[PDB]
Amino acid sequence: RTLIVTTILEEPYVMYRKSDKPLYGNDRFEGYCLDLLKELSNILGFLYDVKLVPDGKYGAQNDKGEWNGMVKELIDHRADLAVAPLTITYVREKVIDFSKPFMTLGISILYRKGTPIDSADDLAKQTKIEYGAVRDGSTMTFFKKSKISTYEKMWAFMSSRQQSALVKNSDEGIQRVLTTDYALLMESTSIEYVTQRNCNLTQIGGLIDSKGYGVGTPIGSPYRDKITIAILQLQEEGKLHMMKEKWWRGNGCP
Amino acid sequence: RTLIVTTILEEPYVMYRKSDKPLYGNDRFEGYCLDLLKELSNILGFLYDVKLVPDGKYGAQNDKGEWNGMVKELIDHRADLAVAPLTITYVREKVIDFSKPFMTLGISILYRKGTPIDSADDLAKQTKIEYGAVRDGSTMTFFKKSKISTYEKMWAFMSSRQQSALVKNSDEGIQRVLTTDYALLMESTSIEYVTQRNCNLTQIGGLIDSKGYGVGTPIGSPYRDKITIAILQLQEEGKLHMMKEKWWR
Amino acid sequence: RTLIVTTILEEPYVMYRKSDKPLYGNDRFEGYCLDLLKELSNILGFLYDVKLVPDGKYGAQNDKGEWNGMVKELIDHRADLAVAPLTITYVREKVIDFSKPFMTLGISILYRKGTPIDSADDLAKQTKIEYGAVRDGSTMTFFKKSKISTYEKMWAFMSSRQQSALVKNSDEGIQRVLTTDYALLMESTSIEYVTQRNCNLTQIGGLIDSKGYGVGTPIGSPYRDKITIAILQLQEEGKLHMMKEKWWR
Amino acid sequence: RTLIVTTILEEPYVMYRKSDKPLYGNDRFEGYCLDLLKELSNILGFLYDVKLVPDGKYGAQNDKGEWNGMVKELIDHRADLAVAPLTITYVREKVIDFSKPFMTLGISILYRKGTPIDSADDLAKQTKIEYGAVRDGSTMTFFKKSKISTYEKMWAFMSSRQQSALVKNSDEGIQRVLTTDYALLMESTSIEYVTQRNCNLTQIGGLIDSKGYGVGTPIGSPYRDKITIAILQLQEEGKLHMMKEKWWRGNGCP
Ligand SMILES: C=C(C)[C@H]1CN[C@H](C(=O)O)[C@H]1CC(=O)O
Ligand SMILES: C=C(C)[C@H]1CN[C@H](C(=O)O)[C@H]1CC(=O)O
Ligand SMILES: C=C(C)[C@H]1CN[C@H](C(=O)O)[C@H]1CC(=O)O
Ligand SMILES: C=C(C)[C@H]1CN[C@H](C(=O)O)[C@H]1CC(=O)O
Ligand SMILES: [Cl-]
Ligand SMILES: [Cl-]
Ligand SMILES: [Cl-]
Ligand SMILES: [Cl-]
Ligand SMILES: [Cl-]
Ligand SMILES: [Cl-]
Repeated sequence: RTLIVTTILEEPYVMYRKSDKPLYGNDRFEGYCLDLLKELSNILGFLYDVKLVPDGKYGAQNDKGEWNGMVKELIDHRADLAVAPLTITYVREKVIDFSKPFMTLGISILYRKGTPIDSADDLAKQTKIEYGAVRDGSTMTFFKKSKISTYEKMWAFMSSRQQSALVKNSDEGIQRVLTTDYALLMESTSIEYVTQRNCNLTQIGGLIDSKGYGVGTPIGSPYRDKITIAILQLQEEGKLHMMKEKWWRGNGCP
Repeated sequence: RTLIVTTILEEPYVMYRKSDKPLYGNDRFEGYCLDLLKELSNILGFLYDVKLVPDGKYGAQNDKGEWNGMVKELIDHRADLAVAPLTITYVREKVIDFSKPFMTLGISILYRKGTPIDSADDLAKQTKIEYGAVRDGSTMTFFKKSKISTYEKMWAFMSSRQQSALVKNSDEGIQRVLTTDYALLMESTSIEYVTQRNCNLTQIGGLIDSKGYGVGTPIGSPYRDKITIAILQLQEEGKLHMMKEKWWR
Repeated sequence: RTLIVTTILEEPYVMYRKSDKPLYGNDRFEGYCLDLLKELSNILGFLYDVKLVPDGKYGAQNDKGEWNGMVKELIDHRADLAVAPLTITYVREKVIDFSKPFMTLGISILYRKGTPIDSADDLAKQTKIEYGAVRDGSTMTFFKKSKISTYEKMWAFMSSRQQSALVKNSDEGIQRVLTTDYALLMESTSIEYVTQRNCNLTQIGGLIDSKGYGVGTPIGSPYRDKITIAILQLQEEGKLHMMKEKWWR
Repeated sequence: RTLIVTTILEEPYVMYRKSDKPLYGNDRFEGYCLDLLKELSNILGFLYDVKLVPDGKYGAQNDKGEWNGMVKELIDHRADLAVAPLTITYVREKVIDFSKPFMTLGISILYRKGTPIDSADDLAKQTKIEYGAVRDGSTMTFFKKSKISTYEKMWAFMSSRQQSALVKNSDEGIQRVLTTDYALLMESTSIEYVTQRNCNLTQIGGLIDSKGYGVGTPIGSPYRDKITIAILQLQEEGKLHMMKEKWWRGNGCP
C-alpha cells in the first residue's frame, strides 16, 4: 500500500521545487527530507504520498493536553510517517514512536557578526539585547520546561510581555536578527544552513543541548523499527552525510 | 521480577569499585553506566541485578553468523537489558531493540601529540604509521563494510598481516599508542576520557561518523520505549551531561 | 491525607513564581523552602498543600500571651507543618515541636559599606546611628529578653520613642538601611542574600548568637522526628548546601 | 529519681579533675559537658550519676547492624542521657533521640604550620602527605558514606592499606600530626581547642560540613524535649558561649 507522509515547508529540509509550470503531487517538493524519503522508500519498498500538515505546525500540546501539527496527524492515524525537521523530545516521544535520529543537533544562538556576545550566559545577564525562539517549537518548550537556572532566567524574559520576544517562525526570527538588536535561539542545523547563505549572520557559542530529528510514526507503527534500521544503514554508508553536504552548501560564507 | 542487566567492564562506563574488603552484587560496580542504571530504575521503578557478560564480548557475528557477547545474551533472553557503551549499529539493531542513545559519539583517532597527522586521510595515504582498531568492535566493522575509498584503503591495511594492526581491547590499544608508532581508531567519547588521563595523547581530526550508545533490550521488550522516554528526560534535564562530567574529568 | 503546610512570603525562602499567566496551588511558589519541601515530601512520601499564613506573621505572643502567625497555626492544628525561615527559639519550642535546623544562622548587623562601625558594641555606645530590628521577630525578642549589658542598652534604644527604630518587615528594614543612617539587626543568612543584591551594603561584625531555622510541627506530631532525620540526611549529602547556593547567588 | 548519664573522657568536654586525693562519683570529672550537665540539672530539677561508657566508644554500627558506645548505652536503657561531644548524625538520629545542638561545628583539617596546604582539595590531589581521621568516628563515617567526589577520593585513600592512615583517638591523631607529615581530619571545635594550647598546630581551610553536638537520649525519652528547651534557653542567655570561652581559652596562640 501507499504511505501518507506528513511534512511541513522548512528550508532546506522541505521546499517547493522551482519551475515555470504548476506542480502536482510529490513533484512539488525537494530538499533533504525528500531525498531521505526517497532512500527510505527504495530500501523498504513502499510508495508514498507527501502531504503538507494542514495546520502548518510541528506539534505541541495545549492546556487540555490536546496535540496539533504533524504530531497530531500521526496520533489520529491521518499519516503513516512524518518526515521533517521534527525534533525528538521527551514530551513528543510519549505520544508518537520516533525512529532513531537521522540528523543530530543542539540549541544554539543565531546573531549578527561583530559583537562581544559569546554565550547564552551573556544574554541571560542583560535585558538590552532581545532574544527569543520560535513560539511552541521544541526550543521554546525546552526553555519553558527547564529547571536549570540560566535557562530558567532566559525563559522568564522570553515569555514576558505576552511573549513579544518570540517569533512565529524561523524566517521571521532571521529577519528580526538581521534588522534589530535581537538574537534567535535556534537549532544548530538551521543556524549552519542560514549562516552559509547570509554572511552577515553567525552562530554564537556552542550547543546548549543534544538531540536529533527523527521520522515520526504513530505509537505501535510496524514501520518505525524498519525505518530506524534503514537510517542506521544510510548513516553507516555515508549517505546521510552526503545528503547534508548537498543541501547545506549554499553560497559559501567565511 | 528483578531485571537481569548484562554489562562489561570498560572505563569509565563500568568499573570495579575500589574497597579494602571484598564486594558483592551490584556494589562491586561503579561508573557512568551504573549511575545511568540507577536513574533509570528510579524513574521506571524496577529492581536490577548487574551481571558481567560471561564471554566478555560486546556483540559480533562469526563467519557462520552466530552472535556473541551482550548482544547474544539479549537475543537468547539471558538478560533483560544491556547497559554498557554498546554502539547502536545497523547489524545489531536488526537483532535486538535499542533504546535511543544516552550518549552520542563518532569514530575518531587516538594518537600521540606533536605529530603532523591531521586526519584519517593522512593515515590512509601512508604506511609508516601503523593504525588499527579493537577486533570485532563496531569501529572495525565500520571499516570492514565501508565502500568509501579512504576507508576501504584503511581496511585493507588493518586486515593485512592477519590483522596484526588490530587489538583485542581498548586498554591494549592505548598501551600500543603510548609505546609504539601506532594510531587507534577509537570512539570519540572514549578518546575524551583517555586524553584527560594521558596528557601525551590527543584526538586527531574530527568524527568520521555519527552514532550513539543505547540500552539494549531483546526484540519486543516492553522496557525499550519506556527507557527511551526516561533517557530523553534525563538528557533534557541536563542529568546525562552531569553524569558524563562526573566520570570524564 | 495531603499535609497542610503553612508558610510566609520571604525572599529568597518563599516567593511568588514569575509567570505571564495567573498561577494556582503550589505552582504559585518557588524558593529555598519550596525546594526543601519537595525533597522532604519525596523522602517521606507525603503530598502537601502550601498555604500562606492568613495573618502574615511568624509567631509571637501579645501581652496576654496569646500566639499568632505560623506558630499559632500549628498550636491550633490548622497546619501540619510550617516550612519557612522560622527561627528555633526557647519561647516557640515550648509550644510547638521543631525539627532540627535545616539552616544555621546568628543575629548580625546589616549596614552600609564604608563606615567605621565594626560591632554591636560600637552601635550600643552611640546614639547618632539609629538601629533596630523587625518588630516581634526573634531578633527583637532576643534583645528584649537579654540581660547582657550591651544588649540591654541596645534594647532600651530600640524600644525608645514607641519603637520608632523598629520596622514591620525585612524589606522595610532594607530600604531604611539604604536610605537613611540606620543599621538593621538581621539574621545572618538573610544578610548574605541581601548583600549579594545590594552592593553598597555589608554585614557588620560577626554573629552575636547561634541558632537555626527548623520545620515547625504541632506538639506530638509523628512527622517531626522523620523530618529531622530527612534533614540530617540532606545536610550530610550536601544537598542543603547546594540548595542554599542556588537561591543565594 | 536519679538520671544515669553516660559520657567519655575527651578534652576539654569531659576530663579527670586534678587532685592529690583519690576522687569518687561525679567529683572525678570536670569540663564543658560537666558545666552543661550542672546547668541542665538546675533548670530541670534532676539528680544525676555520671558513668564512663564501659567500652570507651562514642557509637558506631557494625556489619550486623549492632551498635556500641554511648549510643548503645541509651538503646539498652542503661543510661538516661549521653552528655559528651556526641555528633548528631543521620545514622545515629535514627537510633536515639538527640536534643537540639548545644554546640555547632564542622569537619576541618588539623596540620602543622608553615605549609602551602590550604584546603581538603589540596590533600585529595596527592598521596605524599598522609591524612586520616579517628576510626569509627562520625568524621570517618562521613567520608565513608559520602557520594561527593573529593570526599569519595579521600575515603578511598584513607581506608586503603587496612586503614593505616586512620588513628584510634584524637590524642593519637594530634601526636601523628606533630611528629610526621600527616594531616588529621578533625571537628573544628576540637581543632580550636588544640590550636590554642599548641602553637605549632593550625586549622587548614574552613568547615567541610555543618553539624552539632547534642545530648543523646533513648528513643521516646520524656527528657529529650525538656533538655532541648533548656539548651535553647542557655544559648539565648549567652551561657553556652561563656562556657565555651571558659574551657577553650587555654594558653593562647597567635
Ligand atoms: C519551528 C521549526 C522550524 C521546528 C524545527 N525543529 C523544532 C521542532 O521540531 O519543534 C522547531 C525549531 C525550534 O523549536 O527551534
Ligand atoms: C570494544 C569496546 C570498548 C566497544 C565499545 N563500543 C564499541 C561497540 O559497541 O562495538 C566498541 C569500541 C569500538 O569498536 O571502537
Ligand atoms: C521577620 C522575619 C523575616 C523572621 C525570619 N526569622 C525570624 C523569626 O522567625 O522570628 C524573623 C527575623 C528576625 O527576627 O530577625
Ligand atoms: C572520636 C571523637 C572525639 C568523637 C567526637 N565527635 C565525633 C563522634 O561523635 O563520632 C568523634 C570525632 C570525629 O569523628 O572526628
Ligand atoms: Cl547587505
Ligand atoms: Cl528508538
Ligand atoms: Cl574482509
Ligand atoms: Cl529535635
Ligand atoms: Cl519591655
Ligand atoms: Cl616545640
